[PDB]
Amino acid sequence: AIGPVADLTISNGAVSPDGFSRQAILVNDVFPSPLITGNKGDRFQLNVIDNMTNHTMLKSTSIHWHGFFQHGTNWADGPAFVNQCPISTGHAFLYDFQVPDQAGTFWYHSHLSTQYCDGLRGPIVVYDPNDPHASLYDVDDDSTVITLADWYHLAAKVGAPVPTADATLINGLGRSAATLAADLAVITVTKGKRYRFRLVSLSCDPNYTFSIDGHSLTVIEADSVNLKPHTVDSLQIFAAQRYSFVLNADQDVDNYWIRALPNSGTQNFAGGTNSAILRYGAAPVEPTTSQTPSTNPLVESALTTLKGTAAPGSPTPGGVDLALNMAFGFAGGNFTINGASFTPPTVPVLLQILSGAQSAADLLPAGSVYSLPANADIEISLPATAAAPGFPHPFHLHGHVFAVVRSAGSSTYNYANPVYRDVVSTGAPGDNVTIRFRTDNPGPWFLHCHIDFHLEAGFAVVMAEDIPDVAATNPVPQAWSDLCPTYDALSPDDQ
Ligand SMILES: *[C@@H]1O[C@H](CO)[C@@H](O[C@@H]2O[C@H](CO)[C@@H](O)[C@H](O)[C@H]2NC(C)=O)[C@H](O)[C@H]1NC(C)=O
Ligand SMILES: *[C@@H]1O[C@H](CO)[C@@H](O[C@@H]2O[C@H](CO)[C@@H](O)[C@H](O)[C@H]2NC(C)=O)[C@H](O)[C@H]1NC(C)=O
Ligand SMILES: OC[C@H]1O[C@@H](O)[C@@H](O)[C@@H](O)[C@@H]1O
Ligand SMILES: [Cu+2]
Ligand SMILES: [Cu+2]
Ligand SMILES: [Cu+2]
Repeated sequence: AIGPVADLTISNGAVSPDGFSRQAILVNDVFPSPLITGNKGDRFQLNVIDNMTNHTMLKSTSIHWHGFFQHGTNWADGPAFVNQCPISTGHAFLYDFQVPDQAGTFWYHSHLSTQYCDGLRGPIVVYDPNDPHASLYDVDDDSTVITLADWYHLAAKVGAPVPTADATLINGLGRSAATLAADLAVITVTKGKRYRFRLVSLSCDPNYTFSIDGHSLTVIEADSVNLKPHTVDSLQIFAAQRYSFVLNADQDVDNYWIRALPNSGTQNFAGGTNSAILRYGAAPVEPTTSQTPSTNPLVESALTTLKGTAAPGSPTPGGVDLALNMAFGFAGGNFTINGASFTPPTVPVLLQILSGAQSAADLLPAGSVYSLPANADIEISLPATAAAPGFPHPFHLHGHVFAVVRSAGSSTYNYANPVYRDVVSTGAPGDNVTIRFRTDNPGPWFLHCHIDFHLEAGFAVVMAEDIPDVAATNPVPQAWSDLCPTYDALSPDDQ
């Protein structure tokens, strides 16, 4: 509804998405954060005005525009102390980037510590006027965006270091155990019409098993990548993933439960928990529909891209320029990858590079940075392990889409027409989720666990892609160059 040129004013205030009042983060004076829209190829100019006054939730901020490649604008990507120093309170900062060659469903969120769980997270849609799937539906608009989120009665820094959610919010509304009368979200449809629903996980932690009673879902886009249509009766969506699906409103006029079962916390629907309403003329009451067993669940390995794009490289293990293996571990309240835990360096990784760092051994933090050759194919395997609790861990690679040559719960490799996405579950112990991508994008890019409570615990690495070309490819605006001095002048209590 706003965008692609717009102000985003960040402030604190009370919210009660589940009928419980708590302090949170507001964006343009609303919770949940508003939807931003634009079209394929557009210039986005989003002026993030930081007016937050609460240090427990951090007065500083940084926004990541999730899914966008940010080619030439690595400075605008969002990660605190990788791509910028945070915006300090009482200051504004403009993210000015372009979206060539990308269309689909995205989201924005704070990429500073675990701040996005406190409410700074909203959907984004980039419309394609020549969408390959335009003819599959009649309605695609603001009312067809569906967001899922985890919600906590105690703030990120206040509750447990890995808290259990009190509520699942669908379009920013849901019920908790003790607010079973709280307003549910209503998604309205007219019989005979076909809907492009755009489902985005704003989750800080849980994955949801998503279904709609009595309806099938035709999946046509995954993480901003066009798919071949693939009809399922349920899907597991992980933190930060998006799916577009077509729903044909061809059932009896009625109310139907929209369901989102989290993999932890309250794992049922008693009293309308973890649920929203699909309303056809139907009575303005709750659904009384029954969940039938899922007989045709989404399987990631059975998805493919619309074009049938092959994976980069030659169809064999290690058949690439550089293959890397990320071994997960956990020691001392810290997650590790190849023995190293991520602690945000004081000089942002991009700034280190611009300032003359030439290699990964130069780059801080030590052991957390990987140099990547220019214009190459890369293969990364992320084998799951019990040695890193709270699996399955979804990983996200910034500045890039990747081929999922191997998925969780699959034994097979697919080099010929694998799905392409940007957030992938690494699965349960025994899996070896494996991805490949092209180094077509000079700059430092976070690769990390998108469960945010684990990202605090350092479950992250940085891909330092084409170091020699980072400065030339990524000219930075003077406002970017003023972020660090301004942030370093702040006292800890104002951070
Ligand atoms: C700033 O935000 C924090 C974190 O949300 C608020 O923390 C609350 O602290 C009170 C009083 O100590 C507790 O009873 C609440 O349970 C906390 N809320 C949450 C969500 O954890 C704090 O109130 C905020 N500061 C101001 C001035 O509003
Ligand atoms: C997960 O997959 C990776 C990549 O195939 C495996 O790493 C390779 O292991 C073989 C045999 O030990 C070696 O030839 C290579 O050096 C490894 N490739 C690297 C490091 O890039 C890894 O062992 C697999 N893990 C599990 C648990 O199956
Ligand atoms: O920090 C949480 C605190 O919040 C207060 O409002 C009360 O609910 C206390 O029981 C609790 O200790
Ligand atoms: Cu993200
Ligand atoms: Cu994790
Ligand atoms: Cu990230």
